[PDB]
Amino acid sequence: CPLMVKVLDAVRGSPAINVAVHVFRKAADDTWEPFASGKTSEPGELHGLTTEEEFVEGIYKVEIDTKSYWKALGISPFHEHAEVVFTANDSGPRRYTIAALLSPYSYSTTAVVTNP
Amino acid sequence: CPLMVKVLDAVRGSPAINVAVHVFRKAADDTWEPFASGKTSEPGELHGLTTEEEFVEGIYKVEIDTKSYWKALGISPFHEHAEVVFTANDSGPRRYTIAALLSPYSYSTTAVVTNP
Amino acid sequence: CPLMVKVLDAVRGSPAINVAVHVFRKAADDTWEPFASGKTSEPGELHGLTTEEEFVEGIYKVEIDTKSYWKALGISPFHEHAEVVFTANDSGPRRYTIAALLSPYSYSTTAVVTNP
Amino acid sequence: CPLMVKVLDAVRGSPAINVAVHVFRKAADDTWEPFASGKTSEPGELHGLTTEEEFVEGIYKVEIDTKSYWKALGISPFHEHAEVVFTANDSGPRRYTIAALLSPYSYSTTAVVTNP
Repeated sequence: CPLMVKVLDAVRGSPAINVAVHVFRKAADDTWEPFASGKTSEPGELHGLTTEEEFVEGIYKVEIDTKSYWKALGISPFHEHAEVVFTANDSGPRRYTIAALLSPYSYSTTAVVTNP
Repeated sequence: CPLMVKVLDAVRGSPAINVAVHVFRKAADDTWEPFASGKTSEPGELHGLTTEEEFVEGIYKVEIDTKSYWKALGISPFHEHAEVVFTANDSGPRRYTIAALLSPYSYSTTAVVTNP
Repeated sequence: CPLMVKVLDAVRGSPAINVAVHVFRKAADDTWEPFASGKTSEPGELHGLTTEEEFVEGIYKVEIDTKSYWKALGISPFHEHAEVVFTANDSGPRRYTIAALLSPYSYSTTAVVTNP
Repeated sequence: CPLMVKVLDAVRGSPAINVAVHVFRKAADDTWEPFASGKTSEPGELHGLTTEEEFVEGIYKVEIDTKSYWKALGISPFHEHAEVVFTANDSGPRRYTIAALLSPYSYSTTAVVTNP
């Protein structure tokens, strides 16, 4: 799986379940084109977004719908989403894990990048 | 000054100096309009972005040019920039500090929202 | 595995390998007694520290030897270690993941706690 | 003032007020001696812990009483306290700010070390 997203809730100390994730790829005309999307599972993970064939070099944006997650738990959070923007595969295929650690008024995001 | 940006470098343990920051506001046509911008100071802060009169309710995006910062230090970074997206909400008086803590392959952002 | 430790390097965007970890349990005389220890593997994880039988209720300290890790990579970091202190199992057996995200001058640590 | 402590609340997006902080210094006998302590102010800061004369090289531990803070807000926390352990090193003039960003099941700490 060349691209995986993992989301944790720092308030509950638990995986963040049912978080919507939207992935875009910058097109030739400099617009963000839809690339893939899904929702995190019970372990807070989203697998199967793409394939090694489809995940070509480019600039990608992973949008994590944090505001919807918190609202559904009764919290009015600060951020609309978390938006992770990066160049991928520009030195050959890599495996990317995009992790996010959520609080109502703060988040961190980390990339773990390995060579298959 | 209702909006301040603070940036810290987690590798050197220092304010992040000369970091470009761009602020956008979503217009009624649903595109991002340039709103304010600048470069952080020696203390890692950017003051004077806006005024109370101009900083009306709306959806804002703060774009911190992290990649250029790391490149200047010779450290290979992951992200193109850090992006902070939020709604400003009048609810009594408020001051917003958007803080960012930078590492090459990870960042955290926190909103500190206070009443003077 | 009732207790797992996971360590990531925020500078390289990689698991932190060969990080020493020492776990203590507060004894009746209020001293920290050695409980378990090990080193992280290639995926940045340390499994097999304890068993459900041995991991009784108590106050535990997980010491992560961050300074030794960074020094071996040519970085003189700020902290001696990271020290994670918590009560465990006080409402029945749980599974605990203690994660740490390392930079030379800053770290975060998160607990993910699940009910078997 | 060569040592300051700053604490932020990532759930409320605010300084963390009335947080107890204890500072210890390792003695020649290798035990932790009380050094300074206090409670954070409205701005989430604790100033006046020590002086240049007293803050000599050595190993220090800053203990932030996070559990009591969360309990006061009615939020179940994971950690007993946050612990920051470091060596102070004369290497030209220096000021140390120990920052902590708190969530119930996660915290980050950063050292910001500057020359006035």
